[PDB]
Amino acid sequence: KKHTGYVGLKNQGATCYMNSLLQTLFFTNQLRKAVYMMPTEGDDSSKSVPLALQRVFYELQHSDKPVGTKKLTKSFGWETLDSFMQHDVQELCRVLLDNVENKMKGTCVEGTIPKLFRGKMVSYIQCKEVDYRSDRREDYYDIQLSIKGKKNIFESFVDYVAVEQLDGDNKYDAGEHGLQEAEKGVKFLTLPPVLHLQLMRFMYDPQTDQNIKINDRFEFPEQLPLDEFLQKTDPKDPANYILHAVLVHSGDNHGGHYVVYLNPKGDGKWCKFDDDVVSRCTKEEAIEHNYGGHHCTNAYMLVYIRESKLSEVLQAVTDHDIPQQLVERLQEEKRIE
Amino acid sequence: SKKHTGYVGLKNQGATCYMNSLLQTLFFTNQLRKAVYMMPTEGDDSSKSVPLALQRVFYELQHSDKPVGTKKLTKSFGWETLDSFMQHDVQELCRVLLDNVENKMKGTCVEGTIPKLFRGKMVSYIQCKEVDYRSDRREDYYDIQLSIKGKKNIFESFVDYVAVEQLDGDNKYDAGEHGLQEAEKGVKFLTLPPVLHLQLMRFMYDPQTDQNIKINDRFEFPEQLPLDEFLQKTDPKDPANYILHAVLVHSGDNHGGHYVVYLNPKGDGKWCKFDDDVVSRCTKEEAIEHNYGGRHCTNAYMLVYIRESKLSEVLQAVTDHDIPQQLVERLQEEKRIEAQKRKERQEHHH
Ligand SMILES: C[C@H](CC(=O)N1CCC(O)(Cn2cnc(NCCN3CCCC3)cc2=O)CC1)c1ccccc1
Ligand SMILES: C[C@H](CC(=O)N1CCC(O)(Cn2cnc(NCCN3CCCC3)cc2=O)CC1)c1ccccc1
Repeated sequence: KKHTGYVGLKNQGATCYMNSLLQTLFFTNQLRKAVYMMPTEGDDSSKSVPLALQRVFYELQHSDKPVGTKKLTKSFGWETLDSFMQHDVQELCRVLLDNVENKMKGTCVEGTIPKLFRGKMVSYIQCKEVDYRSDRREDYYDIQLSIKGKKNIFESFVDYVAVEQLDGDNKYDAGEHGLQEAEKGVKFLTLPPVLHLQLMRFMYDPQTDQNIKINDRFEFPEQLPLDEFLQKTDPKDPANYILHAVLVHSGDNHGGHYVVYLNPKGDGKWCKFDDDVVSRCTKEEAIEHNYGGHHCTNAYMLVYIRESKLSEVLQAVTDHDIPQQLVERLQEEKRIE
Repeated sequence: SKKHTGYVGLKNQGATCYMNSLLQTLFFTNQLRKAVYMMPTEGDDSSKSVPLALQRVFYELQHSDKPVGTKKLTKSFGWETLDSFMQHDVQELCRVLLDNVENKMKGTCVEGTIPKLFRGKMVSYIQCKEVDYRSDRREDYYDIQLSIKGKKNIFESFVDYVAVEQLDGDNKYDAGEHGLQEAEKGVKFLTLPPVLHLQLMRFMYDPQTDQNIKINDRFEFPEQLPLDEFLQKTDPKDPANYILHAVLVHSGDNHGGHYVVYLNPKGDGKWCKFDDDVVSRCTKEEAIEHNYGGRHCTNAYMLVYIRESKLSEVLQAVTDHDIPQQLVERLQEEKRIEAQKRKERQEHHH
């Protein structure tokens, strides 16, 4: 890792978006710190996702060589192309974040995943004719944005919190209060320190009974203000977000080219992670070059960090953060391996 | 206010002398503070546990906007009167505190933090000149006591620290079955730790007045302290270059004098004066030269240096994530119980 200071993951033909996601998660320093601190001494090295994740993260930080993922893929049972083909990227993220979240429960680092990744939203129904609502709170770890017909992220959030009028034919059934003229919608209460946006390029096609990739132009900013999509905003902490990672795909199928762009320290110093090969690149290469347009190349997932949280999220990782139990277990594995 | 400097003070609660100064010093040893928050004080008594009590002080220092109290802390290690403080040099309290938490860290993810941060290695020797005999005693140290009497600066104290003493004449060395021998006695530094705690020995027994008195002679200490020359063997990759982190100061002639501490917590030459509740930004000159000394009785008695190669690890940033929710909930719980004791104690009395 001589040129950038960052090491690659081995090209695995069978794993598609995984390398891109693992880098993105590794560079979420506070998650990596939590993960290192997880107590995993009495686990099976084949089968535990936490332990496999510790290994990958450890090796990504310390190895001079491209890091392998086979024990990781083994641990969560996605050991073939087909597993990746049948899951959106956020579902893999959930497989990973969920395993480590619930292993952190009752530990010194409990509550770290939700503190980093969990925002809150309400799905509401509001009858305009009589005062009956149906406010429904709900946690989220990621947001799936519509890009079809949308110029940019801003327009996707507008659409995301757009008002559907429930009138005439499709009035809201209030059950005991009958049919009601209402408006349906979603409001954000909070946005987390680390904001995972998936761009919904893969859409079902009635004409061919299949998912197809939309390669249309869709713009995302380096700096993303989000106060206007919140219910109540905070004066001391505006929802101003900083672009941290761009997960990119070239082509129209799972055999295409998966890379990830990252500015790991949050300083606009961008790197391209193309499996084992990691190289410095321009902001333009990481950002505008991946807006897409009409086999070719665009973003399908973005990671933003809340600007007020950058120093927490991207806290430097120190030897303190890796317990010797962990250093030694991983040494002992390599001892046999 | 914490609003001026970003740092909060410790309450002035009776005469605990040098404690507040030492507490702030240890708090801004970030790596230590992180380890402390990590100690499994799950079912510790709050009145008895020094580890828990320290976690409370460090936590309140990191989050309180008001001055932080130390009464449960003083109670936990049993120093509740002026005499407890008068019968201990500053390093003795530090040892009590570091040893408690060092022991509480045993079998935890943060075991060996205390020695990693504070433990250096030395050898004291006696070599016979005329005969082939040598006693060597390897020892760990967590602090160093420097002689200032007739020393201009730290460099001179260190020279004197490793100076060879000729055992000849009347005070010959007893070499066992070699009889008395001309010997020479000395101390060698093998290693210098990442955090270097230097006490300046201004408090010395005075025969004529049969008491310890404070010596207020001028004694100079650098911002940047090179120590390679005092190592038995140097390291080409990691020279013993030190950075002044803190200057613990005293004003007056006895334990009822004034204790403050100067600290540039980030190790960036940006200094604040910590005077109990009142923390204020100050000049580098107020911190360093103005505490050289030389009735002027305001001067440094203890210095904290951090090795330059370790600075960013010792002073690594502390965030909310470095405090387990379990600890935060536990310290909230103690606050409620103490709030209730305020009411309970007042009902008995009124
Ligand atoms: C052909 C590849 C397949 C792929 O690796 N991935 C599938 C799509 C991907 O998950 C991003 N994304 C995530 N959730 C979406 N939700 C709506 C549609 N899905 C629901 C069921 C399956 C499709 C839609 C979407 O687009 C990224 C990984 C691709 C498609 C589109 C963009 C890039 C690459
Ligand atoms: C009057 C105060 C008392 C005080 O709070 N302290 C006593 C001395 C202090 O502990 C620093 N220091 C530490 N180990 C020393 N060792 C030799 C003398 N001691 C041996 C047993 C007791 C005296 C000598 C010394 O000087 C700092 C706190 C004072 C005296 C001198 C400088 C500053 C303040």
